[PDB]
Amino acid sequence: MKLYYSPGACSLSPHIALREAGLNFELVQVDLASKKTASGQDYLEVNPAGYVPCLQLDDGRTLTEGPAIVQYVADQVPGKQLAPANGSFERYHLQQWLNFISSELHKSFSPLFNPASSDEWKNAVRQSLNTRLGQVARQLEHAPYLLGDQLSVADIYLFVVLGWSAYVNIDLSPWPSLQAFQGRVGGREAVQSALRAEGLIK
Amino acid sequence: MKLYYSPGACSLSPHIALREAGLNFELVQVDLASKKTASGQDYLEVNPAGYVPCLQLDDGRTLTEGPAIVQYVADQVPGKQLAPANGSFERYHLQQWLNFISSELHKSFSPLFNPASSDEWKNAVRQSLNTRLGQVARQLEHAPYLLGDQLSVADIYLFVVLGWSAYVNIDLSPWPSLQAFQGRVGGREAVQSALRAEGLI
Ligand SMILES: N[C@@H](CCC(=O)N[C@@H](CS)C(=O)NCC(=O)O)C(=O)O
Ligand SMILES: N[C@@H](CCC(=O)N[C@@H](CS)C(=O)NCC(=O)O)C(=O)O
Ligand SMILES: N[C@@H](CCC(=O)N[C@@H](CS)C(=O)NCC(=O)O)C(=O)O
Repeated sequence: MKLYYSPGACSLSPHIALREAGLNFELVQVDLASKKTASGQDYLEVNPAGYVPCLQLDDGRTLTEGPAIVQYVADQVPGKQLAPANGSFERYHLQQWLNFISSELHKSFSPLFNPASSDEWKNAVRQSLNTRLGQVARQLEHAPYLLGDQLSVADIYLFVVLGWSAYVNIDLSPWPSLQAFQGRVGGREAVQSALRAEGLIK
Repeated sequence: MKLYYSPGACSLSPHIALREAGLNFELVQVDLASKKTASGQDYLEVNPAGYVPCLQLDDGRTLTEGPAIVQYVADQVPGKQLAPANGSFERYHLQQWLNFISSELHKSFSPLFNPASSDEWKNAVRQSLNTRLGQVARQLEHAPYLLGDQLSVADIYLFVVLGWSAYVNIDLSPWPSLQAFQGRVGGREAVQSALRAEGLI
């Protein structure tokens, strides 16, 4: 199982999930600049959309889109409840959160990270991110995790997006519950191993 | 169940999936302006996010995000195969497409619908669509649906999304495979029923 990734990108979510699940995997760095995998092969042959993450099973099948990959990873180790059982209400609830993070949070940072982005665009999204983040913050005051007391891949995904905040000057102090969450998820060794592994910390 | 929708919006996807699954439901329009259901109720009480769709089970429980809602709907009548079986690779492959349409297509269209967005904003996102729409078009070139021969909820979501390409002047003639897809999904009774019901006459 190979994970095409880039240090610090959204691919850190499935990365952490892989460590949390304890599967067999290999991190394959993709040059987002040149679009070549570690082997210097054209990544677009793997993901024509050109982005990461991308999971590649040893048999050759690939899977893209963070939310899809982390659910596949989770379903490999049901014992470690990183996703409610399929068919159960909480599974659709997990899928609800995963999409929310993807559509309503992740994509709202993308314009910030891009220089070409006009301020009259980078601001139109910061406002939104403020609104969305407040919603998440309130969800995290109730219980420790998104789905309650049980951690899921949604939390890992969210944890990752919350990490870019600092890079784009987004303050999370307004929401203490978000900070308590970050310290709570970042406190897991799988999480620390991934940060260390991506050269993000240490 | 109740489906909080708005005519033509992306709530049209779960609406079609509902009819396709042969599941009966009640439509509850939501004034995306006032954020009040058709009963005056404050929609932000239902969805703090303020957007449709929102599926409310008979339980009284609720669900948001198109991709989740349509997967719940699909799994209710597996006999209709609106989604590959859970635990099957193609099910994750389906979710791959649902997240793609949501973040790589649906949210690209959002800006093109807002007037309070810089003129340069729409330009950038218009190329993204051309890039992504090109990949989807290529997907449906040698196969009728996103996952092959069997129509899934992913195709329904895509159908609704492309339907907006008119209101935003995104000619699809460059992508005949998309015009075919559109003409294909659009001819389904469940589709035309949802249109008629949403008053899209
Ligand atoms: N919809 C995709 C988005 C993936 C994505 O945006 N990946 C970024 C990294 S965070 C990327 O590699 N973009 C291509 C690039 O920057 O060249 C998903 O949820 O997985
Ligand atoms: N009813 C429209 C299509 C529906 C539509 O306009 N959807 C809009 C908002 S209701 C949309 O693309 N929303 C994307 C977004 O807000 O992100 C038509 O077919 O003429
Ligand atoms: N992330 C949501 C997107 C839903 C969405 O953007 N809905 C639009 C219409 S298609 C909306 O209701 N926007 C709020 C408004 O128009 O007031 C999902 O995947 O379901």
